[PDB]
Amino acid sequence: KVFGRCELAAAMKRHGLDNYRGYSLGNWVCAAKFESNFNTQATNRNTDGSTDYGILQINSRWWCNDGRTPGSRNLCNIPCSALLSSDITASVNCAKKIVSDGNGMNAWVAWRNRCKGTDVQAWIRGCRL
Ligand SMILES: [Cl-]
Ligand SMILES: [Rb+]
Repeated sequence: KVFGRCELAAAMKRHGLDNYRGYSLGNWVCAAKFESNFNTQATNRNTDGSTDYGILQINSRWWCNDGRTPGSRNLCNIPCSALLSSDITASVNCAKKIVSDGNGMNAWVAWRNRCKGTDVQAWIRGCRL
């Protein structure tokens, strides 16, 4: 599923991400935009052999199981394929664990590099939330 901007913001809010660990909704929308372009089916292989999955590009070394990643811990206890669903619950549940791991949203390098410190509220501007 390719979400619309406000559509995703509403779905993230509906799943308790707005202000989760102090990160406003715009932060999450901005991270999704640059990680996946709002496409739940996005997958990207890393140099280390792990793969990133879904709207927030969750990795298969630490977080989900894809059966082909050496040293996988599967800390979200899910198959990585669950992170590609049109329903974002699994991605949101796991992102909550990731953002709680100690480094906040810096866990998403694209968030650090493209969203952190910017006017992230613009990502939810206009939306009926
Ligand atoms: Cl933080
Ligand atoms: Rb596990």
